[PDB]
Amino acid sequence: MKLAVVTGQIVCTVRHHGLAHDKLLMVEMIDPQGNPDGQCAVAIDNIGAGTGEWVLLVSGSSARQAHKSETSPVDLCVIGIVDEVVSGGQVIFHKL
Amino acid sequence: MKLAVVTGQIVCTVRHHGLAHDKLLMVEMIDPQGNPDGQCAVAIDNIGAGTGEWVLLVSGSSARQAHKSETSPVDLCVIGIVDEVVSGGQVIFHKLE
Amino acid sequence: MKLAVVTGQIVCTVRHHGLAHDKLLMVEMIDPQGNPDGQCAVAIDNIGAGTGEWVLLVSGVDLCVIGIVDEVVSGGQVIFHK
Amino acid sequence: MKLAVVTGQIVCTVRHHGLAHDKLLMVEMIDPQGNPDGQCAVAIDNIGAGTGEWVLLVSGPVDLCVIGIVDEVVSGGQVIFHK
Amino acid sequence: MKLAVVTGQIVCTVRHHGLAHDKLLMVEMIDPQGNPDGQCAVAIDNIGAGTGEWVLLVSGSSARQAHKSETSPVDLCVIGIVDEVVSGGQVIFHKLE
Amino acid sequence: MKLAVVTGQIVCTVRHHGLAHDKLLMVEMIDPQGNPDGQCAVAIDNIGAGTGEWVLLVSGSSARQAHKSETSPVDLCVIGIVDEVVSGGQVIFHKL
Ligand SMILES: [Cl-]
Repeated sequence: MKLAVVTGQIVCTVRHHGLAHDKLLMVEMIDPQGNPDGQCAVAIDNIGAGTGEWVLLVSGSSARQAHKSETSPVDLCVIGIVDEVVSGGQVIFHKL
Repeated sequence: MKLAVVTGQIVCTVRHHGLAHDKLLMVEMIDPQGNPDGQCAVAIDNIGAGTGEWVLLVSGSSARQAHKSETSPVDLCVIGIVDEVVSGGQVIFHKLE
Repeated sequence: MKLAVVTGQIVCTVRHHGLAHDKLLMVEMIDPQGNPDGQCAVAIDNIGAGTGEWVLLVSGVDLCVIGIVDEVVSGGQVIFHK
Repeated sequence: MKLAVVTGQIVCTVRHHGLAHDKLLMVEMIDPQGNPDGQCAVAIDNIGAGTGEWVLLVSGPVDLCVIGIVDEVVSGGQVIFHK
Repeated sequence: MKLAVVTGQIVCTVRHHGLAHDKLLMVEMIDPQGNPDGQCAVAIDNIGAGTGEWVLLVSGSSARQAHKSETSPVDLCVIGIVDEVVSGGQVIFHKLE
Repeated sequence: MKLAVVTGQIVCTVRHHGLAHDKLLMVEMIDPQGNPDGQCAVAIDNIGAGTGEWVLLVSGSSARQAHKSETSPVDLCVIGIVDEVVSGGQVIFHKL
């Protein structure tokens, strides 16, 4: 499980039917401190995260489960939006 | 998933039955700034992507599910053709140039 | 498995229902000598570890707390105690 | 999946009976530009590829398995391999 | 599998139920020449290894199977205590040395 | 799947009961191509390979299957002994 920032959005009209009508968001991995890994990816989204918001990503077979079921053709899925990250009385990230 | 550009194709007349008669695309990955990275591979495709087009790729067991089932001998599968990619408040790719 | 110190907490009220009734921790890994080793990470936590506590982590999403560490002894010497 | 050239054969008469009726190949991976890329490997083969032939390899009974023999490869407009 | 030296131990009174009451050893891996390499870890143990002793370690899903089943939350498990290691026609470790 | 050379033997009297009475061999992975390298490991063996002989190793869940079943507590198993390796028709390794 990893933290990531939603950097944007991808649009595929012709797509695999098992993606339903869920958003495909451009996500860029970060350290929990907030350090871009350069690592880019596209994550399916059914929670409803917007760009700039920090998200919690699950990959692999859990990414399938998290999206819907084992049938899902996904290897990367957003399972949470971050409200804040604290570090002993200090809020290093907060959602606005 | 990952973004790649269909750079070409592979033709295997003699092939594993679980590949069906689906297409075998040469794909090169794409980076945040919208550019072809170093990384390359071959991905199966029944959606019908063509060379030059950008595609969304799934890998590992998910690719097997995507293509057919765990019977499928694939580690990479195309799950969509990309119409446009908007990142950082800027359109970094669009079909219609 | 790996040792780590809980450096903080990640809050997610809006969350996947499968992840429900779990805590999300910010953790920093501990090197062979009992020192925090820079590389920070995110771990799932259903035991209930607070910041400052040491935790045992299994790698298999990925990081999960599988215990809170009362003490650690190395080559004869205690390198950590609650 | 990955492209590779069959560089040779590994012979094992004494073998696990589950592995029976398969061929063991020595393969070298092929980079984006159609050149052998140094990193050699071992692949299982139940199709039947000889040395010199190019093969398609899936990564996933152990790791590398030949899932086809390559008749030709075209990249950015240009044919980089033909049988 | 891998050879390691039990260098110490970890005590977790509050712990996941699927760890049972098994021991939690600090293990450092060993290299071909018979020496403690850099790599270290914590491994579960119901065989009963003691500090100083060399042990055979299994990792990943195999470790879960080794310890109990896929219910076990472990990525490392001891599967034996090493009496001796003979390599290159030379005894490179023995209990009684 | 990887090539390896059996460099020696390990002896564990007190051992996991799911190892039966099978040999535990010191194995050193073979570089590309012809000689060994740093990578060391211990592989379970039920084929019966001796020291110096080149072996075919399977790891992970297949290593479990190859040894006996999913029950097996092994992450590395020898599934073949090499008779020979031929490059471009040039026997680079042959068994004595
Ligand atoms: Cl392997």
